[PDB]
Amino acid sequence: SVVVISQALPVPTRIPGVADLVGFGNGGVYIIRNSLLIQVVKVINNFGYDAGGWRVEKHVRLLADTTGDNQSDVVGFGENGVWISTNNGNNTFVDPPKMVLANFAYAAGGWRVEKHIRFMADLRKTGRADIVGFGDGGIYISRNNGGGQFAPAQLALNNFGYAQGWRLDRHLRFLADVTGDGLLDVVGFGENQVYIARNSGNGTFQPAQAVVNNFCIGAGGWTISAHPRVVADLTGDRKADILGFGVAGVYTSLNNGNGTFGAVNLVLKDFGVNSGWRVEKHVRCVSSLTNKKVGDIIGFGDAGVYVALNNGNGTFGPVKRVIDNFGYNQGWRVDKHPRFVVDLTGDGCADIVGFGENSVWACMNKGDGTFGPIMKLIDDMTVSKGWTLQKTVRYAANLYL
Ligand SMILES: [Ca+2]
Ligand SMILES: [Ca+2]
Ligand SMILES: [Cl-]
Repeated sequence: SVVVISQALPVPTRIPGVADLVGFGNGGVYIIRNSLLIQVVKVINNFGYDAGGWRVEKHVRLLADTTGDNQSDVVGFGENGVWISTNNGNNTFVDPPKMVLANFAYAAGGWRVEKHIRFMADLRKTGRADIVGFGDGGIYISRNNGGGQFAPAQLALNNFGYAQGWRLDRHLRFLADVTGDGLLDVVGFGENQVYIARNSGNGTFQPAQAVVNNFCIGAGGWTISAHPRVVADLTGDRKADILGFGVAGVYTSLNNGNGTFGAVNLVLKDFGVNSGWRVEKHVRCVSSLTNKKVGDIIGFGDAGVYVALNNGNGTFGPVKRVIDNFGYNQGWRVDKHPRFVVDLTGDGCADIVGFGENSVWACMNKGDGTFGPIMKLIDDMTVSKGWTLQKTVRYAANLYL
């Protein structure tokens, strides 16, 4: 499906695609290129816990194409500014990184991981990722003007900021195209309403408008600790819908096609609190698993991975356990073992990857939402090889096409 940026998954992956694995480890940045040779390559002696002083609680580390050549660069929101290591095209990156803007940082603009959100996104159809932050006064953007030149930060909209009452412990903020013009709009699950703000394509967003009185902490009792929510295309028209894992199960509100939204319906009595799903034990994702290229539901539960396939119209088929692994009963832990649903094979049907206690493992989609056997990738980038979730960042990312 289509480009959505969320707090949980700030580095989108392509469908179809052959995603790479990237690790910000103790010693710097390491990649596992998706290829016939599976190996770890150290590419930058920076952006690491010891190699550079990078901290999850102070800094943000992402991958984004900042030049327009469809190669992803490493972008870090560091201590005193934004630092970028560009992709050299050959599984190497520039080192040291370049400081492109003294803003959006812990000691340049007072940015705080616990109050603010920092993304990279092509907001103006230039082919290059601009810097986008949900800061104190609103949403701020720094335009990527090319050749590493980022312009001084401009206020894009005086909303969705900490000053307006937006809180990471209560609310959710996304970027997603809800209108179909290819521009990423803001979607914010506020106190009482889901709000959208249309991207005008010029570095600003239009005034926020409420679309749904549900999916929020004050409207339906949706909490961060218990009820995950996503935005995703559930019908194939490339416009994002709203999906939440609530108490009884999965609730949706479908986009009418113009950024207006339908009623909230319970579409599947599974994957919710009443079926025993718990944010601290389980992982719940929406990704395309089939040739319909719509959002299907994937849950890493107790006994393994469970999937319900979208019929193509936002209704769902039966829940099936597709692999007896990657689950809580197999020792997988949200606090220790990152798990992703991403295309690793290029067929457009997302696959599973997880960074286990000892090894990285994958399980490949057969093409129809059913899965093959578990496969070992490599014995690195794991707990026992010195990667603790709290001192490292790991992503699936398309470094190259
Ligand atoms: Ca749009
Ligand atoms: Ca695949
Ligand atoms: Cl710095």
